[PDB]
Amino acid sequence: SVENLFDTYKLNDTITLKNRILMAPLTRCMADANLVPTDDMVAYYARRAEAGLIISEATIIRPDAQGYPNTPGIFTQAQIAGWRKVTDAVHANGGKIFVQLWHTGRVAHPHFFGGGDVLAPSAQKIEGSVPRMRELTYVTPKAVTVEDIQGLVRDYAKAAENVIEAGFDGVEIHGANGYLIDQFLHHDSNRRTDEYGGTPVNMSRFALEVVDAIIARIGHDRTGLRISPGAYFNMASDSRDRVVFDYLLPELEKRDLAFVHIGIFDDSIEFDYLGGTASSYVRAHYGKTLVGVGSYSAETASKAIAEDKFDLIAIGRPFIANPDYVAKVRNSEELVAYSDEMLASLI
Ligand SMILES: Cc1cc2nc3c(=O)[nH]c(=O)nc-3n(C[C@H](O)[C@H](O)[C@H](O)COP(=O)(O)O)c2cc1C
Ligand SMILES: Cc1ccc(O)cc1
Ligand SMILES: Cc1ccc(O)cc1
Ligand SMILES: Cc1ccc(O)cc1
Ligand SMILES: Cc1ccc(O)cc1
Ligand SMILES: Cc1ccc(O)cc1
Ligand SMILES: Cc1ccc(O)cc1
Repeated sequence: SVENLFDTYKLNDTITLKNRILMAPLTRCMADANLVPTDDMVAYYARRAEAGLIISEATIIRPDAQGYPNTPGIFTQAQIAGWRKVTDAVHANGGKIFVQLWHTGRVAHPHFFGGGDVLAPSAQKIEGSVPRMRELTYVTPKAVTVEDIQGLVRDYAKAAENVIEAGFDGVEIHGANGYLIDQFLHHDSNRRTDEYGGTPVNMSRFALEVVDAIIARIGHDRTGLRISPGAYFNMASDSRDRVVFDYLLPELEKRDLAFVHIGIFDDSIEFDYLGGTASSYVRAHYGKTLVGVGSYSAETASKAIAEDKFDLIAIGRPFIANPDYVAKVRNSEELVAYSDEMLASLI
């Protein structure tokens, strides 16, 4: 039985979720070429509004954030208007939705923004090329200056202000999976020797500046953050990264966020440097609402939540395979298994 998944969950004084099930953020690359959400995306999200909370696909904050084709933005008026169609439709169906705000950092590709500079904490190139694209080889990033950093914080904040007009309930800051914010938090990507590098305090500075700037625009109750304390998504591991997160997590607790959300693919994996699973590490170092994710079934998520391992469950691949995920779980019905072939269709 997975009855506890259907518990009402009060995130805070501003937001109460009708159940504990989140739709995980899932990049689909189906926006129009000007990165405006389509009416097909409106339908896609609307039919998943039985989720207690939808986290949108990663949504870019400005042009040099783009690393994959046709990923939506939220920096133009047209993009804002497209998103407002999405959020209105979700709300009309009794749902709630946060936008996931993205900058890909060194994982951006200049093909998408007219040959400009790829930006990152340090000039450390990742291996390879953009998935499902013809020969878009990753390039050496420019190490951002302090002025670049100030502009990036400004642009995260502006994107968050835009979320109000776009009608979202809030923002999940994409601090995970080796993208820009996560690049500051890990030693592979952050080799800086200024006030943004070296020490746990310095390496956490960019993340906390973005969190605080966004809180200043939309409030702590409407602000969540995804993190990846481990590596292994466009990120080489480093035994020193854990102490960054040991510092960051209590600092985040001070902000009384809507939630912290782990960004991994299989939470059954034990990470050497975290002394165990990602969720158990975060749970040991962070005492507020926590969203677990990664290869959970409704049954294993329910048990984890009953065991106080985390509070909310994000479901990704099954939500692609099963738009009616929540109803099927509610009715104890068979779920279709996900396959990558499903990514070709937006349903
Ligand atoms: C096709 C695909 C796209 C994804 N896009 C995002 C994304 O935009 N932002 C994000 O933080 N995670 C992204 N993820 C990670 C998922 O949010 C989730 O953490 C992962 O799929 C594990 O959960 P699951 O086992 O329930 O699918 C993506 C995963 C997949 C498979
Ligand atoms: C779903 C997807 C994600 C990335 C990409 O480059 C292409 C397709
Ligand atoms: C002007 C300036 C400010 C900070 C810094 O780290 C370098 C230069
Ligand atoms: C993000 C947001 C949405 C509504 C609102 O009233 C304030 C902020
Ligand atoms: C394709 C993708 C995009 C973002 C992310 O965090 C994970 C996977
Ligand atoms: C009044 C208010 C409440 C929540 C919030 O995020 C912003 C403003
Ligand atoms: C990043 C990714 C994409 C597809 C997939 O099936 C797993 C992981």
